[PDB]
Amino acid sequence: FDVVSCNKNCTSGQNECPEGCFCGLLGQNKKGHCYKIIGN
Repeated sequence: FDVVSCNKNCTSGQNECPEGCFCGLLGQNKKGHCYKIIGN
């Protein structure tokens, strides 16, 4: 497991990322940044 950013800003109630990426948003308080999981 390595984690990298996917260079996209996400918002609470929307969670916009490009497909294959997801956002580790902090309990859906306000906003976060999208990540990609790569590994085994």
